[PDB]
Amino acid sequence: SMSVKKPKRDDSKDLALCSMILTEMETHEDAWPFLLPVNLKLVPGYKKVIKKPMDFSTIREKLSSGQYPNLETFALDVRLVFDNCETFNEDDSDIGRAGHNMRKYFEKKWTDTFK
Repeated sequence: SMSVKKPKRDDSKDLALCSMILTEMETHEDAWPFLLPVNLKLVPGYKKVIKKPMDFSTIREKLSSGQYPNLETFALDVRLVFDNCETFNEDDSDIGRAGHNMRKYFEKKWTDTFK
């Protein structure tokens, strides 16, 4: 509350560490469905169904331009990429499987770097 603060967590490395995680996501062999925005002219249904499209390149630009106020807003966009994928793709599809694999990979790196 006013003039009453928990001890200050060092957040000065968070930008660099989110960039490293994002690099590791970008270079995973199963990243290919997620590297670029889904083409809303060429993929019927996507525009109407997925209210908030997200992809790695869009996260990378937001990161590089100071559009994430903190590390939690960064994790929310990464998770949004996988939530969108599960909304639109069957579990038993190459893209459906890619999304589950990448979410697992991300959540481990996140825990090991920050928890």
